[PDB]
Amino acid sequence: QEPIDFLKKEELKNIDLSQMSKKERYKIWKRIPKCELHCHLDLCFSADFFVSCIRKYNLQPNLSDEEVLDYYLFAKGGKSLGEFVEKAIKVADIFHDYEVIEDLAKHAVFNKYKEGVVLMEFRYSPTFVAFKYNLDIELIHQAIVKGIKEVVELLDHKIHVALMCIGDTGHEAANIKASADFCLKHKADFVGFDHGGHEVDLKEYKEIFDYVRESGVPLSVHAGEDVTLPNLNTLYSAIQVLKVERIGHGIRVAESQELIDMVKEKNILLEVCPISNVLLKNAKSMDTHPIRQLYDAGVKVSVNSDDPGMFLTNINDDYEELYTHLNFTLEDFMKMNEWALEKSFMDSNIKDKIKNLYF
Ligand SMILES: OC[C@H]1O[C@@H](n2cnc3c2N=CNC[C@H]3O)C[C@@H]1O
Ligand SMILES: [Zn+2]
Repeated sequence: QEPIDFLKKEELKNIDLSQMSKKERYKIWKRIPKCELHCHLDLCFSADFFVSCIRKYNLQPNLSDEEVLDYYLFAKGGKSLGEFVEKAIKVADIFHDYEVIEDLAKHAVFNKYKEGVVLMEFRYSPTFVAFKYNLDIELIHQAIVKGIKEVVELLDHKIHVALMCIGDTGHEAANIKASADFCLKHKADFVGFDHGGHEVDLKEYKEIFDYVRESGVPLSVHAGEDVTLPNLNTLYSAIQVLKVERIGHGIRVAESQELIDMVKEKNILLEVCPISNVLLKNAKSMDTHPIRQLYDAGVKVSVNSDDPGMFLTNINDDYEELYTHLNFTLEDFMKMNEWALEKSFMDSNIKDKIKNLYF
C-alpha cells in the first residue's frame, strides 16, 4: 500500500459527500487521483517555504512572517492580472541562487504527491526566474530538472512529472523568441510551450509559435482569462493562428457560442483555475464561475491550482470550491481528470500506465 488509498470509479457511488464535514471532505479530495495540467512551478510553494527563503537571505528583517506573506503574495486577492504580475515580480526576490531553485522544485513535487496528484505537468518561465539576480537559464533549468528527478526517484515514480516552458510578457528581460529557442534546445525535458504574464494577442508571434509547434512541441497558452480586455481576439488567435491543443484558463470562451463550438470540435481542453480566477477578479464569484456553464455545454475542462505560492492554496482547495459553490460531483471530477490525462503532453506509454492504475 501507499499513504493515499486512491478512489476507484466503482467506489464513488458509496461516498456521500453531503454527510461530511469540510475536514472529512478534504480526505476525499486527497484520494481523487488528480491529473493537473496548469501549475507554475516557479510560483508553487507553501507559506512556510516562502518565509524560509525570505529569512535565509535576510530580505525582510523588519517584517513578521505574516507581514511577509501580505507584502509579497496574493492570498487576499487583488484587482487584476496586472496586479498579480507586479506581485509575482516581487516574489522573484527569492530566486537568489540555484540551490533555492532546486529546493523549490523538490518541495513543489513532494507537496503535489502528498495532495494526491498522480500526473503533474509543471511549467516555468526561464526569463522570469533569471532576471532578478541575472542568473543563467541553463543553470536554472539544471537545478529544476535535478530537483524534480531526485524527489520523483525518492517517491519511486508514484507521481509522474513533466515540464513545460513558458515564454512570458510583463517582466524585465522577458523574451518570447529566446524562450522558444530555449524550449527547443531542451526539447528532451519540455513537453509543451506556453505564454503567460500579461495576456496579449499572440497572433503577432505567429512565426515563433509555428516554429515551436511544427518542431513537435505542442502549445497550450494563456488566453481568455483577463476580463478587462475589450474583446475575445486572444482566444481566436490562440485557436485559429497558434493551433493550440489546450488553453490556459479559457474561461471567456463561455461568452461566445462560436468559440464554444470551435473548442469542442477541435477537441481543445480548457485548463480552468477556479481560485485564481476569483482572486484576480476574472470571475465575479465562485457561484458564477464559467466552468459550470462550460462543463454543461460539453466543453472539455480540467481543474488546476495555477499558483499555490501566490494564493497560499493547493489543488484540493480548487476541488473544494467547485463542490461547495457549483455542485460538481466525484463523477465529474473523475471525468475531468481522465480528460486531463487524455490531453496531457506526456509520453503515451506513461499515460497508458497511469490510466490502467487509476482509471
Ligand atoms: O511562471 C511564471 C510566469 O507565469 C506568469 N503567471 C503565473 N501565474 C499565472 C501567470 N500568468 C497569467 N495569469 C495568471 C496565472 O495563470 C507570471 C510569470 O511571467
Ligand atoms: Zn497560469
